[PDB]
Amino acid sequence: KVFGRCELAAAMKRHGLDNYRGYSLGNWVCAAKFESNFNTQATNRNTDGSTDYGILQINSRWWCNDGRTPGSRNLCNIPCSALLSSDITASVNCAKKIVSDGNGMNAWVAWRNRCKGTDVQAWIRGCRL
Ligand SMILES: [Cl-]
Ligand SMILES: [Cl-]
Ligand SMILES: [Cl-]
Ligand SMILES: [Cl-]
Ligand code: NA
Ligand code: NA
Ligand code: NA
Ligand code: NA
Ligand code: NA
Ligand code: NA
Ligand code: NA
Ligand code: NA
Repeated sequence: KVFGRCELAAAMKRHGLDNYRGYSLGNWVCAAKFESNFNTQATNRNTDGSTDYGILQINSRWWCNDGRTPGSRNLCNIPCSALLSSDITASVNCAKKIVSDGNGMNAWVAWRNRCKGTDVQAWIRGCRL
């Protein structure tokens, strides 16, 4: 599923991301835009053989099982395919674990390079939340 901006913002808010660990909703929407272009089915292979999955491009090296990332962990205890669902629950729940792990949203390289320090509220402007 490819979400619209406000549609995803609303879904993220319902799933508890608004100000989760101090990150306002615009941060999460901005991250999703640059990570996946709001597409729940997005996958991208990393140089190390791991793969990033879903709206927040969650990495198989640490967070989910895809059966083809040798020596990896599955810290969210989920198959990576669950991260591609039209239902974002699995992605949100796993993102909460990631963002709580010490480095905050710096886990998402696109967030660090493209969202951090920017007017992230613009991503939710005009949305009936
Ligand atoms: Cl915001
Ligand atoms: Cl990740
Ligand atoms: Cl694996
Ligand atoms: Cl933080
Ligand atoms: Na689609
Ligand atoms: Na914070
Ligand atoms: Na993609
Ligand atoms: Na894909
Ligand atoms: Na992989
Ligand atoms: Na997803
Ligand atoms: Na995801
Ligand atoms: Na795994």
